[PDB]
Amino acid sequence: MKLAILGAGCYRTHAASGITNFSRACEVAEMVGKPEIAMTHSTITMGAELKELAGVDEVVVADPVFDNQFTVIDDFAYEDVIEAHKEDPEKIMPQIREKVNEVAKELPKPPEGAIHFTHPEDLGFEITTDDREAVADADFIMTWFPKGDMQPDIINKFIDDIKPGAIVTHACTIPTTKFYKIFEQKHGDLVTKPETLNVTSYHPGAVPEMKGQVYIAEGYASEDAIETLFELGQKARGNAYRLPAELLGPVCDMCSALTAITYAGILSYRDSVTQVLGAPASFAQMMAKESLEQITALMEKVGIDKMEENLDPGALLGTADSMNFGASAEILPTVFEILEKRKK
Amino acid sequence: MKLAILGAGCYRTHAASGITNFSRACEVAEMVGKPEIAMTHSTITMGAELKELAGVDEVVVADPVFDNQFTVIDDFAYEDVIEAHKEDPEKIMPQIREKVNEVAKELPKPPEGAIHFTHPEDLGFEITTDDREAVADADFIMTWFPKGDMQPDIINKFIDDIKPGAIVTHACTIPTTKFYKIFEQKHGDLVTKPETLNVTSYHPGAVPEMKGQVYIAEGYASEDAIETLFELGQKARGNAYRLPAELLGPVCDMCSALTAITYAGILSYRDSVTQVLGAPASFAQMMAKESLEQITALMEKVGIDKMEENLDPGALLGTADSMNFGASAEILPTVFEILEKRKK
Repeated sequence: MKLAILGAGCYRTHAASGITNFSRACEVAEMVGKPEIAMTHSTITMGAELKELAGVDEVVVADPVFDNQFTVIDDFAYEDVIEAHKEDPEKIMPQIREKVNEVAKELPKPPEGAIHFTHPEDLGFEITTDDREAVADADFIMTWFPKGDMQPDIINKFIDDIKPGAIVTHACTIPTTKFYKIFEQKHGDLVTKPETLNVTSYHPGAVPEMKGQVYIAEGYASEDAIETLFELGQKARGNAYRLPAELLGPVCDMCSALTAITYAGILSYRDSVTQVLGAPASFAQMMAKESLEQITALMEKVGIDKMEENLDPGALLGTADSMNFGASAEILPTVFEILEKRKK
Repeated sequence: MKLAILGAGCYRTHAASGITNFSRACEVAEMVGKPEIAMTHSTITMGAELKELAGVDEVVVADPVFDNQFTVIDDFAYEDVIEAHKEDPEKIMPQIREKVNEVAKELPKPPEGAIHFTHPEDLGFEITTDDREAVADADFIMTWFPKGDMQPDIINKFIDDIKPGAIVTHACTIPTTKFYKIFEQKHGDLVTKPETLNVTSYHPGAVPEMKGQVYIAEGYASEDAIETLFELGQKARGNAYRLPAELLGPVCDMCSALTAITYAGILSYRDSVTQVLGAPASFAQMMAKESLEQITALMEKVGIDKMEENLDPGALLGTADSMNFGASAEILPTVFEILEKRKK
């Protein structure tokens, strides 16, 4: 199956963040004993995984940057990086970052400049400048395009070259429904039938070189297409998650912390109800619905910053404490610590 | 002013639950040196507070139960109760539950049979059997009616006797909107003028005799009417919380645990965003809304019992960890242990 990767990505914002490392990239590099996989990033990391771990032998990378200022930082040896990542990545990341921040200071933004440490070339990938030729006959198209208004412009350039049935993916720079509407703009043509395309995500939920995980949005691709990506992703990335398109941002964006907290609440609360009060799940659901809609409606009504003025966080200490049993007892005591600090 | 207490309560369901005690009732007994207050429950405990701590000079309790099987269990001297509660309430509570449970297996439900340990008469309370008489010129009507479709029937008897602008309250046996709608049914009358009534709540959020707290629903009363009820509750119950009626159930009922967990989540999450990222509150609220709504939409779509089949609880571990800072650091590590356990 031919994989066309569209967008090689740039490292600058990984370095500038100050909190990324190469720990996944190092893990695969060792699995397959190819040290140069160790400092791959973004789409190049995920491409090595697909080729080396998931039997995907035909990989093309396309990016206009290859014919511009594609810069390869050779200052650091693969081996020292692998070595450092066994005990503490921080023995080496500070200087990797400084070196990149310095190169990035003067270097144009991607599609004109991009910063890597290992050429995709060196991993047996076809490299090209022409998106149209990359996608010709491609069964899996991985897009990795910049945020905002350029994505439809990038995409309409090659859309009619995408073979019917293809799997076409996006990552963190666009929401799925926005990505989908681009292909939708082209429904009606009978020569291409983009209506047959399987649109979804291959979202790392983090810089891929740091973490083995991928997030696959459901709602637009076929069952078969997402089962296919999920197997491929499990294998290549180590950890795959198949979830509805409408939870992609809630799970992957910086609201993830609130999503995690409240999903934990829900599961804990549900269990303490079913398992210790013997109720059917619908009883727990009904209560949970009202509780979630009402706290949410309060936040919308007065402002997130003004909730305490309207509902004294201490109001909950005298009622919820008698629910402090079963699964809920895992979370409730920490919650009590927070509300007690915060009361009027 | 005049407080009309409508319903004396029965102890049987407090005993039957096996988790209540008299620890508030005891507290106020010692604050005013009347040991007989130690073994009040329900509406009688709260009436002692408003008379003896808030300076409510005049109290009527109405209940058809007084002309029937109003049984005062005299077995236990207030003194062993008071003493027991100073150290450990469980040294005595079990035999009290035993005695109540016994004499309650055979005794008619309330309005026909009711169990108490101190007669309202001994507290210098006016006792009556006629609601209409109890409410004449009463400024604060505290209702304490059974759950179900008798509440309208009960209220439709004295509705035309309630003086204009009166405070009218409810507790755990009816939601405020449902309470309101009963008075609604008379909103045409020029003589009654029920349009002028200040409908709210005086909800304990637990058995009154165990905890000093009250919960006051906003939305139907005037601002001054809720203000003055708040002052009274403050002094009478020890802790008062005034909140929107839409939140009464989410806060006081079985779902309290979830409302607590998620409210904690919201506050920590917001704080970490404004104080650490330096973004306006509106940014956090925008994120929080999508997160709350989507996780709730999911529960509703697949069933609270099937969520994990659709969104792997481990999906949140590789994304939410990057939000582990500021106030969210107080709660996220606990959340991580819960998700970790439940992951597919």
